[PDB]
This record gives sequence, C-alpha cells and structure tokens, in this order.
Amino acid sequence: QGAYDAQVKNDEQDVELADHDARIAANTKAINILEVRLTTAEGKIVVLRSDVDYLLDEVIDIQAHLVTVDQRLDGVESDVSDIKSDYVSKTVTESQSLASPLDVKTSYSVDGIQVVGARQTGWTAATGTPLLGSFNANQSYTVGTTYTQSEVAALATGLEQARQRILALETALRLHGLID
Amino acid sequence: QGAYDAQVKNDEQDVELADHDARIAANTKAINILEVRLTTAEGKIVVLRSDVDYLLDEVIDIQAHLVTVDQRLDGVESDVSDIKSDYVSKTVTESQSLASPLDVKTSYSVDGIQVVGARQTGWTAATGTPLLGSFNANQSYTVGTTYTQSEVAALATGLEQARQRILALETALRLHGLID
Amino acid sequence: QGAYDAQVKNDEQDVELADHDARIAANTKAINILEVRLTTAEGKIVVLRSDVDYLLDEVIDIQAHLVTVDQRLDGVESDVSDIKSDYVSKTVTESQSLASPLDVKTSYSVDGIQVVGARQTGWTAATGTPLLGSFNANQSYTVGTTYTQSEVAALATGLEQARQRILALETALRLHGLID
Ligand SMILES: [Ca+2]
Ligand SMILES: [Cl-]
Repeated sequence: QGAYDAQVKNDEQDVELADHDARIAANTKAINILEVRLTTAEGKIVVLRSDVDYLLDEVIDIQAHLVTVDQRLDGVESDVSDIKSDYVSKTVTESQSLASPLDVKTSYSVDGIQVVGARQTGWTAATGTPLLGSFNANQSYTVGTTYTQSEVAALATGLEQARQRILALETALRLHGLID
Repeated sequence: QGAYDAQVKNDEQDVELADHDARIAANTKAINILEVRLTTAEGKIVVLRSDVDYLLDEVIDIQAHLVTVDQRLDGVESDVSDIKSDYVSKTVTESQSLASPLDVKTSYSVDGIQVVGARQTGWTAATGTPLLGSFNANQSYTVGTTYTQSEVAALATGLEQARQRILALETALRLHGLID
Repeated sequence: QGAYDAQVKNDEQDVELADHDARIAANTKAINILEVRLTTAEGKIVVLRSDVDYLLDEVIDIQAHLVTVDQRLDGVESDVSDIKSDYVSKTVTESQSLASPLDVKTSYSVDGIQVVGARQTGWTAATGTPLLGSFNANQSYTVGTTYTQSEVAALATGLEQARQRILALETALRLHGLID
C-alpha cells in the first residue's frame, strides 16, 4: 500500500533525524568547548605579550646601562694609566725628576739623615768683593826676627783675600737660600 | 493521491537528509582540524610561559648585579679623584708643596745636576762666638815701613773677625745637616 | 487516513529539518569564526617565540658581559690600591721617604722659603790642606808695643789655619754640588 510505504519510510527518516540531532548537538558542544579553550589561550597570550614587552624594554635599558658602565670603566682605567706614569713612587730606586720646583715642610733628608733645614735667620750680610778665583790655603807667610814691611804686608793681603773668600762662601749660601 | 508526494516528499526529505549528513561530517572534520591546531597552540603557550618566567627571573638578578656595579664604579671614581688631587706629578711645571718632611736616597738635584748629597762626616766642630753682625771683606790694612802696634793689632782683630765668621758659616752647615 | 498522518508526519519532519538546517549552518559559521581567531592567535604565538628566543640569547650575552665587567672592576680596584700605597702625597704630614734620588726644576724650598737653588758656577777650586781638626774661633792674638817675631808668626799661623778652614768649608759645598 502506497500509504504504508510512507510510514515505514517515516520511521526510517526519523531514525536518521535522531542520529543527525545527536551529531549536530555533539558538534555544537565541541565548538563551544573549543571556543572556551581558545578564549583562555587568547588571555594567556595577552599576558605573555605584556611580560615579553616588559622584558624587551628592560633589556634595552640594561644594554644602555652597560654602555655607560663600559664608558665609566674606560674612563677610570684611562685615569689610572695616566696617574701610574705621572706619579712619584716611594719604592722605585731609579732617579725621579720633577718638572717643577719643590717645597716641603720642616726638612730635606738624605739616607734617613737631615741635610737641609729651614732658612737660618739673624744674619747681617757681609759686604765686599767676593773672591771666586784661585785661592791657595797652603800659602805660607814668612815672618823674620826683625820687622819687614813686605812680610807684614803679605799677611795683610792674605787676610784680605781670606775675608773676601769667606764672603764668596757666604754669598753662595745666601743665593741658595740656606741663610738670610 | 494521499500516497502522492507522501512518497515524493519522502524523496525530497531524503535528499535534504543526505545533504545534512554531508554537512555534519564536514563540520566534524573542521572541528577535528581545529582541535589539533588548538592543542599544538596551547602547548607552545605552556613552553612560552616557562621560558618567559625564566627570563624574568634572570633579568631581576641582572638588575641586582648592576646595582653592585654602579656602587663599585662610584667607589673607584671617588678614589681616583682623591688621588688626582693629592699626588705629586712629574710633568707639572707649577711649584708643588708637600705637607711632610722629605727623605731621598743618595742626593737632591736641580735641573739634572746634583746640589745636595749625603751628610759629610769626619768634622771636628769649631768652637767660639759666631760673628753674625757686620763683616767688611773689603777692609784694607795699612802696613808701614816701621813697626806700629795699632797696625798689627788691626791685623789681629781682622783675623779674629774672619775666623769667627768662618765659625758662623760652619755653624750654618752643621745646623742644616750638610756636615756632621 | 493512514495517508493523512503520513502528511502530518511530513509536516513535523519539516520543522525538524528546518531546525537542523539552521543548527548545522550555525555550527559551520561558528567554526569559521573560530578559525579566524585561532589563526590570529597562532600568528601572535609565532611573534612571541621570535621575541623570547631573541631575549634568551640576549640574556646570555649580558651575563657574559657582566663577568667581564667584574673582572675589569677587580683590575682597576687592585691598581688603585697599589697606587694609593706607593704614591707621594701633598697632604700627608708624616715624613715621606723615597727609595730613589730626586731631581726638581728651579729650586728646593722649606716652609715656602727657598733653601737650595741651581748649582752656582764660575768657581776656581781652592788648593791646599783642608783643616777638619780642632779650630778655635775665639783664639786671641797678642800684639805688643815692640815687634815680636813669635807674636807676628802666631798671626801668620792663625791666618793659614783660617784659610785652610775656608778650604774645608768650600770643599764641603763642592762635594755636595752647591758650587762647581
Ligand atoms: Ca517523511
Ligand atoms: Cl553540525
């Protein structure tokens, strides 16, 4: 019967409708689940990018700081190098020379013993013609048993020479500054 | 004609059911592809989170190290600065003054030439009253053809003056430390 | 009659098919929406990995740089320490000693006052026997009303002693280098 072949067909078609309904429902379920996982992933990505951006900016600053550090090191190393070559050392045994005059406080010492002190004052400067020429300290002066003008005159000359030689020595000390 | 399109609608309904079947399967396929891709994406996020966490911890330690570094830089710069102002320079042409006494080894030199050496020993100290007053080195002494007491006496006075002036010079050297 | 609810079953089945059609269509579109979001998410993950990989390598370089910095800091700190102990200070009040000879420019000074200058030239070296022995500066010389050989001779000896004492002093300055 044509109508009987309609309902048997209807029964088969509803079984198919049931199968489809379940399948569509499952697909919809999965999609909602996938969506949730996706939303969670998107959130973690946002936070990840926030952190990485912070790190990227932070590293940039670190490198800049490292540049300054390298520059400051270069600076202090440069000065130390300069100082090392320019400074007077207390343990070096080879002669050291200054390009300037020198001034110290109480005294100068050689080999632990004092050599030059402060300028000694209270002197009246001698006057005369300084004798820088030949000076014979072993010069002998003859004195006879009777008075001779030339002998005594020779004494006078030697005395005058001696006093002018003293002046020469004194002037030397004064020009150095050892005495006033 | 109840059997009609009861059967032809069944045909139409079956056509639509087959297409529905095809579409559901296609949707299922897509979901499966999405599921695989999402799972891969989620994993990479997990590893990313791990790496970023590591980077964050390493960077924090680095910043702490940089703090110590800046402090050490400040330290050495300060010290170099102190040294720069306090040290005696060998190339400076302007007069330099020490706050201390000074002791050197063999000798002191001026302009490459030795001026003061070690204290010279072996001296016997002269005795007397040093003459620090007026001393005329150009004093002339008259000697006549006949013996005159005042003339020879003046000679004696001049000699005594000279010798006491020598003592004054000698006293200066000993007080400085140039001789023992 | 059987055919009448054959058509009614068709009507009910049509509602279900229309519902299914919309539901499948909704799933399909939703999947396409997910794909777009997922593709965007994947892209950002790729860029994240690029940045993080860069940072990992960047951090490695930095730690290495930091090691060198500490090595350089130790070096300059050591050098400053060495320089600090070995250098001559302008502000130290305690006597400072050199293990070496010293040379300066124009002069040596004590307490702001010049003591030793450049070596004075133009001297002729005195000759004779230097008197380093006993020297009495307070020695008196008798001169009588009449010529006496021993008295005048004593004068001559006193003169010779003085001149030999001058020689001793001059020798001292010359040996030091204060004079040529
Ligand atoms: Ca049907
Ligand atoms: Cl579906």
